[PDB]
Amino acid sequence: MRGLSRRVQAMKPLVALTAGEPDFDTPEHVKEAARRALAQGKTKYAPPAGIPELREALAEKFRRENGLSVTPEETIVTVGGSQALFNLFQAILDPGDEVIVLSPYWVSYPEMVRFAGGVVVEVETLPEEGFVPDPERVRRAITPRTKALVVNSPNNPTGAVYPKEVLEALARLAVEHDFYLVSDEIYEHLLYEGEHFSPGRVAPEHTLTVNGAAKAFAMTGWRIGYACGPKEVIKAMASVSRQSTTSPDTIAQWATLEALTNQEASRAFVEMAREAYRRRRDLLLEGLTALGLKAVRPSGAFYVLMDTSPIAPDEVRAAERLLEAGVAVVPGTDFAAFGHVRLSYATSEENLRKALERFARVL
Amino acid sequence: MRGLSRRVQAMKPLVALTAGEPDFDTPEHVKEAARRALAQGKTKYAPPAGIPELREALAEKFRRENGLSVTPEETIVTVGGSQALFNLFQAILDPGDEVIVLSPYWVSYPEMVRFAGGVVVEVETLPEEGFVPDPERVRRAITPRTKALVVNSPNNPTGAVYPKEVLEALARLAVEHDFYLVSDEIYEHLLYEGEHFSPGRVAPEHTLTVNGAAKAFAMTGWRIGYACGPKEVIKAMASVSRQSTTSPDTIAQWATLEALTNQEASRAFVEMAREAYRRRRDLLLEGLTALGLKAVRPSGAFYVLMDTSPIAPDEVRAAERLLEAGVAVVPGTDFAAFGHVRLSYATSEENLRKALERFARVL
Ligand SMILES: *Cc1c(COP(=O)(O)O)cnc(C)c1O
Ligand SMILES: *Cc1c(COP(=O)(O)O)cnc(C)c1O
Repeated sequence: MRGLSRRVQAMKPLVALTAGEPDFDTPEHVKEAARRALAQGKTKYAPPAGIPELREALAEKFRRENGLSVTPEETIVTVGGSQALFNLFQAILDPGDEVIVLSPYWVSYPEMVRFAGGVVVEVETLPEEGFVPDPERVRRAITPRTKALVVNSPNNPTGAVYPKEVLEALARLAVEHDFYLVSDEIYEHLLYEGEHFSPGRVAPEHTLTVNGAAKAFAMTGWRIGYACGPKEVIKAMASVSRQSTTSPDTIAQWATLEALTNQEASRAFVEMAREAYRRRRDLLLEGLTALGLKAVRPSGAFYVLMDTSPIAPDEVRAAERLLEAGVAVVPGTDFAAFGHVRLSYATSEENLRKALERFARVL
Repeated sequence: MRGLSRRVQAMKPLVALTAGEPDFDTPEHVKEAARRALAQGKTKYAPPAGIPELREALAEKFRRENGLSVTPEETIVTVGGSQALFNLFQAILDPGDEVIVLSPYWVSYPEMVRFAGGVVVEVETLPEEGFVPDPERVRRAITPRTKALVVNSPNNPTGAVYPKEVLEALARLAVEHDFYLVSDEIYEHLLYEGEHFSPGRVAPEHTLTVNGAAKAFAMTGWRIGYACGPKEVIKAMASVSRQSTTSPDTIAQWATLEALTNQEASRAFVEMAREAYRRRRDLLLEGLTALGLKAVRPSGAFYVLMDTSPIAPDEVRAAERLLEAGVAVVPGTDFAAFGHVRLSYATSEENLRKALERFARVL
């Protein structure tokens, strides 16, 4: 023994509506590609930035679906979208550098930022404003130390989808003040209304687009993510991978290739899931409204932030009360969504009905 | 844009005998377990420290095969042995802390150490001493800033196997001076003569044992590693995983479980590979001797460090000459094995014969 490092010591330590992954299993066409890979002996080390075939397909995906002008060399395959974010912050942050985070935010953002020595500068997003950021508020938080701004749309945990105008405004601030715009787009296919716009169309040399197969193809356990952006940053990210994970699982990389190239089979899965989620969202929202429980209507992902005022004075107490009632929910504390609890509708309509029933018994 | 971080900027940028992975494909019993996992829908997120079933099997493995007294909670599954090492250094090193590394060393050790802010203190290992460390030399490099000492046996790239007495001496220094002993044991099953001793038997609260399925079961592309040691360090390591990779591939975790529980099928693979490697080693060594090329006889792994004095004045030039001759070798520069080139015998005997033929044409 000797002692743990400071960075590690500074880290923050029934019907369930807490899921952060699809209830659907990964589509058969992807499972098949994995089986073929095993049979073909695709079990050796892959390059740090990923199997070239995948990087090629990734360039086509970002260009075709997102309108991004990228080359295969400006693409990288990682161990989940989480490692894409982690490697990114390790590659661009020096201790002291600031990163603007829009609250409510995904729990992991501030963790990853601080682990690299960065300073988290939180900019609040309001319920009454539909949880869409106000570029003016963001403009006020910019300082000479600002290294990056994190944008996540469709958003976790709000479910909000930022309109193109806002995304363009934020991209302009990055160019204007010379910093990186980190765009987390993993929920792009879980969109019920509106359109998914990619900021990188506007500021390609400032934007690092993070995505992955996780939520879109029900591949959370496969651990395959991807990102694109300025070649020098992508290269730096591959360097961090070389010294940590070496490269993602080779079998999972070949399976993901199938998910991207077999557009027909994947499209069918995406449409099926989206329609299923939409039904669940509507069902949930109607029930909450009927009970007089406030919640901003989500347009993407499979989350809903519910105001817990009528349940208890704070999210923690509210989460406990609902637990007593037989409903597991995620308190919004760690998301900086105080007075709110996060509901996930990636479960059966039956479970959603049972939860609503319980909610009523609590009121 | 804005700029890359200092830590990333400070990173160091035909018959082939350069392989760092087995030429054998992963055994069918492991492939089967993976297929069953897919069929059973084991595709969701796993806990950060790994699937509990695997951690249980890991405790049995370290205890049964290595004589280590560990509990499942003092076990962790990572994305390759490389991430085990990476997370470890991120969890115990503060900028300035020193880490003793025995040269020749595996290229990645100093990279990972510096990335965490540590200082690499290199202690030389001599050819004439069979590349086995001298505890006295190691004792001289210890300072009040020493945080850890890295030991790798069987060794990459030397192939040396350290005798129990030496391992015990090094473990004693760690207790005596109060620092961590990092023992990289991934090549334990690729042993031709002698016995594999685990330092952790002597100093359990000072030793972090790193291992993995990579070289032993020809699973380099599956990316599954594991380690055991002091509960607080293991816990810290799981925390780094939570904020980076989340958890290793779920399918690969279930496949690895089979490799550890089906001792019969795995033992058979290990014995087959070991016998194949032994033959190749002997063949290679005889040929080198016949040509008058010096090389310390390896007892483990599948590497051989060859003295390039008769080929050229330095490894780089020697590597180039051999390349012209149609033989790809790894120059020992990055291993701190100057005047030497690293040969890998994880190929067919035919390719080894062809390489020897070429070597002759060069002399
Ligand atoms: C799922 C998710 C990610 C990345 O997930 P991986 O499972 O690691 O691919 C990143 N951000 C948010 C908001 C997510 O929901
Ligand atoms: C293979 C190896 C490792 C770890 O490899 P993984 O493929 O990441 O499990 C660590 N040290 C040495 C010397 C190795 O040869």
